[PDB]
Amino acid sequence: STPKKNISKGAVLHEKPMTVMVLTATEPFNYKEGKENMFHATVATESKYYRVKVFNMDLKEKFTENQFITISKYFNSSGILEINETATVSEAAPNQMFEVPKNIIRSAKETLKISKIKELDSGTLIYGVFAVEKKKVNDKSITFKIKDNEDNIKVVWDKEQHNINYEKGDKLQLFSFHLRKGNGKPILHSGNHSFIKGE
Amino acid sequence: STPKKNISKGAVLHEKPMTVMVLTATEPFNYKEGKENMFHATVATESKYYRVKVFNMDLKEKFTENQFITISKYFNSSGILEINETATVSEAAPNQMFEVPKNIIRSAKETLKISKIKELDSGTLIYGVFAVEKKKVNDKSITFKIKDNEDNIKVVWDKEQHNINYEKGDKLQLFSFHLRKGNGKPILHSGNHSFIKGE
DNA sequence: GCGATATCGCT
DNA sequence: GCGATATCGCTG
DNA sequence: GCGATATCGCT
DNA sequence: GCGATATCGCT
DNA sequence: GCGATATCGCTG
DNA sequence: GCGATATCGCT
Repeated sequence: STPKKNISKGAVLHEKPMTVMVLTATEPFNYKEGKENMFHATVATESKYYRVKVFNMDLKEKFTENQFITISKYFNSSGILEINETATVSEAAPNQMFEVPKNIIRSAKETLKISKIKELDSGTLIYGVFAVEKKKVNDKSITFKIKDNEDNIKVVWDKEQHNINYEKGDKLQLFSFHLRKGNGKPILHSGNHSFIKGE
Repeated sequence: STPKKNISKGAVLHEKPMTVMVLTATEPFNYKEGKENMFHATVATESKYYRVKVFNMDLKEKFTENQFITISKYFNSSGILEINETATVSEAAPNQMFEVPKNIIRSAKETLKISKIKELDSGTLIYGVFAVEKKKVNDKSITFKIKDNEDNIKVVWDKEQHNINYEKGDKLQLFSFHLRKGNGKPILHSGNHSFIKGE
């Protein structure tokens, strides 16, 4: 539809094919409100793991746990792969397949300590699974609090009301949330691509 | 709506107010088919006369024979004033009014000889009043021929079917037509802003 | 077999 | 085909 | 856009 | 008297 | 506010 | 866009 369409500001295009194994992917959902579906994915190589944002819905079938794929003309914004109709995505050839270390996989399912998160620069993109607290409904928002035990952080959802909690004691899983500090006590804020659900 | 909106490629913006008397103006009509009304006007100063294209319909009332106006932030493309919502157009102050020579006025109602027209570079914009010949209807066009007596030139209308002829022996008046030469015998071709009517 | 249209190139 | 003009997307 | 040449199409 | 929203600046 | 990306408008 | 501060508004 357009070369950089749906791509983040300043993302760098990556030329050469890279082959990865899919760990994880979410349902497509909706943003830029009402237009623009996308979905979230985690993939790995032998060396490292990447978080992915997928703007071309045709790719949804290629993204399934443990499936190997080859990507080219994708975009990297600050370490997060972004992918749209401009990229080519193939089912990988066996010769291109490889082993993926337990470490890497452990490492890519792993969630930071709220303590450690708070030492991070403003605007940092946060992902993780968290225990939850009392929510709220506000004319135009929703409010959480989540526990690492050793915190303690508030979470602000600015988007819209659909999803599933989940009868509270269900835990809470976060994609692409924005760290905000300022003068106040810091919080995690919803963003373009933000996604929450029960784990 | 947009600074250069409806303005011709490479038109230069004119900063300082200029004061002119309206000789002539046409009804608004329609182009870029179905969108984009505009209208044609002839105006003069003491020194010279200009052909004008007016894309802001609010200006229609300001343009009436013999009325003096002040224009600023208008555009000149190859000697043809172009005017849109970006320009300012005021009813002129009497101190700004002036005399307009018979010569200039004669000169701006005046039509070239088809002979002399044909020595002109391709793509030149032609205006004039002309005697007419047998027409045609073609699936997607209309064809004329017009006489200066000493020519002899064909005319091609690519636009659409509304206007008034006029029971042939009515004469024919042309705004902003394109001279086309090439290998063939030359012709006058309809364009974006082209307009024909009976005089 | 001519004129009316469609394609090219870049304007 | 390609530069000019308008809209999009939010550092270091 | 638009002008020029290349092709279409009635007959 | 706090949190939820609206505005600013430029990102 | 402003540079980057996409669409607009057709020399010399 | 988005983060930060400035203002709104229930009570």
